[PDB]
Amino acid sequence: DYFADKHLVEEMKEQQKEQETKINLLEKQQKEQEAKINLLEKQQATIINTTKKVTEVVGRVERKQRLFDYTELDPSQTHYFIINNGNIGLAGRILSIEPIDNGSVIHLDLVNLLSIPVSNLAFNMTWGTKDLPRWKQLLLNTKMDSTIELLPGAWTNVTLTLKGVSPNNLKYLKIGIDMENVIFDSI
Amino acid sequence: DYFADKHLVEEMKEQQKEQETKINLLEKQQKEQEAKINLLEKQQATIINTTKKVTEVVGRVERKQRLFDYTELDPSQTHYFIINNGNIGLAGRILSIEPIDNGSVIHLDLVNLLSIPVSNLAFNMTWGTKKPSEAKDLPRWKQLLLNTKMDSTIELLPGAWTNVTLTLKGVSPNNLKYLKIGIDMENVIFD
Amino acid sequence: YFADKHLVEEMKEQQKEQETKINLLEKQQKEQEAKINLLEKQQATIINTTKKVTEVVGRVERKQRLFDYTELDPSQTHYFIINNGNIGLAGRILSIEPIDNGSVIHLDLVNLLSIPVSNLAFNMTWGTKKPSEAKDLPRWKQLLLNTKMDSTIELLPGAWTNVTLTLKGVSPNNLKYLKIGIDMENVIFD
Repeated sequence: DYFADKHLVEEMKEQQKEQETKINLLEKQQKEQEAKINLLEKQQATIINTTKKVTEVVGRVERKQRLFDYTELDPSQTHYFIINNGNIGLAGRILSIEPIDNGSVIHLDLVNLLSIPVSNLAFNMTWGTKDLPRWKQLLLNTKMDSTIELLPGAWTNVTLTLKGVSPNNLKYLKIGIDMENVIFDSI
Repeated sequence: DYFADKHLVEEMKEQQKEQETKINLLEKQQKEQEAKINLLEKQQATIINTTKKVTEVVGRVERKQRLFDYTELDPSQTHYFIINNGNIGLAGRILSIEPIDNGSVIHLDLVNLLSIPVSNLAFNMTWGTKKPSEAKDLPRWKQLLLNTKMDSTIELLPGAWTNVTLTLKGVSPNNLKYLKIGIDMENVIFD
Repeated sequence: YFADKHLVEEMKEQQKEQETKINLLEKQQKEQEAKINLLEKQQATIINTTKKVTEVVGRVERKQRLFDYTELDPSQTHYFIINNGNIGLAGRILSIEPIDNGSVIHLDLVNLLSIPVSNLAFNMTWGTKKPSEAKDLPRWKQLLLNTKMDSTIELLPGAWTNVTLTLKGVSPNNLKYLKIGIDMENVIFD
């Protein structure tokens, strides 16, 4: 009763053997999983980096594409400017800004850069001061339809009435072209 | 005998201690791998989101670039159109769409928007039925599209509306709702 | 001579505990295997999407490049166009001549617009041929020469006008790269 049964210990040895095999398989599978995991990590880093690069490039391109959607300027510090939507090219020269009942009035000359006339252009305009959300809420906007005839190479007089802002506060202007009713001839 | 041998039991105990070591190692490794897997899953969710956004932006930007490559229109719902590739600017006005044997003929005027004459322009043209509104219908539609290159020795003087005829076989006027037209610049001459 | 009973009892207990631990570890191994499979598949998909995206972005970049400036090999080019989205110019190279410590490009420029433009400035970079290999680029760039040509040239609409570009540091036969762009600061429209 001080000592152990031989057969019981034999069974123990067999069990220890089976455990040995199991432990082996576990170690092996563990190495496999380690490899796969490392591979996954590195691939992920690569993806994140490449994505980073792509977003930067695409941001630059978007930024440059903005130039065809509209023209932004400070009418207090600009004489000549250009409006180009990829179809119609116009040049503008600001003659003067004058106060009129509640707001400002921009007198300017517009000129059709093309070889054929363009008529009945409409202008999308937003204006204000030189911030992000309220400065955007403090911007007024409108679409000016026109019957203006722009003959090729001819500086033509145009008046932009902008209510709500005095001349000395008028330091922001975003202007774009609406081509809904455009006719490529004399009106 | 009837009892277990001492030495054999010592051997077994030693192998058991060894097994204890290996087991402890396996547990530790299992835990760290668990942690790594967690991280990988979270990071993957983020990656899926971010990639979705990126694809979204790239799509728009690339679409915007297509406006200079060629001009797309429904000739049945269009009078004026513009072709501009960054070098040559042309305007066009559709006078009429006429039926021929198994096709349509478009009579139009083209005009050079620039200040110097351009000559020997070639036109890449693709035409057919209306552009399908669903993405799954795209490949079949593309396979059904008709294409050709119109070589013209037409000289376009600055500002002068000039008569041009596009013969498009394969599609009747009432089915002709897609026209894609671009400029080939290989043999273009400025003067 | 004989093994101790107590020691053996202890050994059986510990062996049983080992058995439980091993079972748990096998279970966890299965779970981890499944999760790893998921991760691998999703990541293959992602890698594909990313590959396509980079592919597209490349062509986009190399296209906005054409609005940014005009790149050419003046030894292989007669006619060319410069267009920054506002001003359109057409150029024809008449000759390239060697001068003191460089080359001179005689060319005709013509304003593609309907109004005259004046006081154009030109940003110019020039040098030896742009190499095909992409690894050679960062070194080839270092060796490029640059300058800004300020002008009082009046470009009337549709009128081919003589312009001379003096480019020091490179002989005519070695002048195979010219990058030219428009500076718009002092542009006057008369």
